[PDB]
Amino acid sequence: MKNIEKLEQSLTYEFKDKNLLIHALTHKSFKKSYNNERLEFLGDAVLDLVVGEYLFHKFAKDAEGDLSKLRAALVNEKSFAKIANSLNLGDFILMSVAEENNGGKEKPSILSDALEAIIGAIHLEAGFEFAKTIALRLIEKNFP
Amino acid sequence: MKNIEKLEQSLTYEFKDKNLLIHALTHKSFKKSYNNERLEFLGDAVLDLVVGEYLFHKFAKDAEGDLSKLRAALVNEKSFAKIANSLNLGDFILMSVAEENNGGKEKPSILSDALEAIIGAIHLEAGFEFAKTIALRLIEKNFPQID
Repeated sequence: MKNIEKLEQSLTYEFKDKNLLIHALTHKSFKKSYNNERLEFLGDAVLDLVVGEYLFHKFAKDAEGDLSKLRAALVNEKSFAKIANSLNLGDFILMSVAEENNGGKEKPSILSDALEAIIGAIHLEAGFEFAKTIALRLIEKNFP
Repeated sequence: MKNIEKLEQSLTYEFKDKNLLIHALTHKSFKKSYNNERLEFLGDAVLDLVVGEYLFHKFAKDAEGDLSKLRAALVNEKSFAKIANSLNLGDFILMSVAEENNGGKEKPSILSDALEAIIGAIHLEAGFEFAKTIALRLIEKNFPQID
């Protein structure tokens, strides 16, 4: 994949298995029996823990507060698509010609899914703590 | 608390800070401004990842399958209430006299929340991989798959 090195610089994480990252960037329309849906499923749960944990510590000395609402605001499709657009994910997602023609590169659900899949892939290769640091930095940079 | 050593052996984990386990075991009815609600919130998320990951690997070769639905089947109130009872958490949970008279020790939501807060406590004290090992062990012991 061309310019993939630039995605890695943006994340500050370089994959040991480049095919894992490619897997994460493969939209379901692209190739039969090979896509990011499962990595997205895992990534979603990783981010739920990254964000829930961050909120538990940051709002610890405050009995008032709905951490669930605070989390939902941070991990929803719109926020994740914004983070993904900051990484120019649209340029790296592999999808069919027809899906590109259908505006697949800016679909927030496609962008959001791919970000989640990248975080799940980092968790698999480097572990939760490493994925957490990468995710928290992306969140910080987009929602100071 | 009394018999706390029995719960630690059922869990196969000994807390460095005993007060954190007590906190996970403290129902919202017991003492003002001190309960296990935040730890339940944290543990629920820990459990979602532990089960999500277990499922990801288990069904890696099945193109067919709604992992989200299968996870819910594993982490719902009824499943956690069952794991909780295999730990006798009902004997350890701290709750007001009135709540205990209202059948609190057997309420599946109370049992479930306490389990989650405990897993959340472990994650906080020992890190995710450790919480994972404890959790996967508890799930396998209560719901062995076939195999």
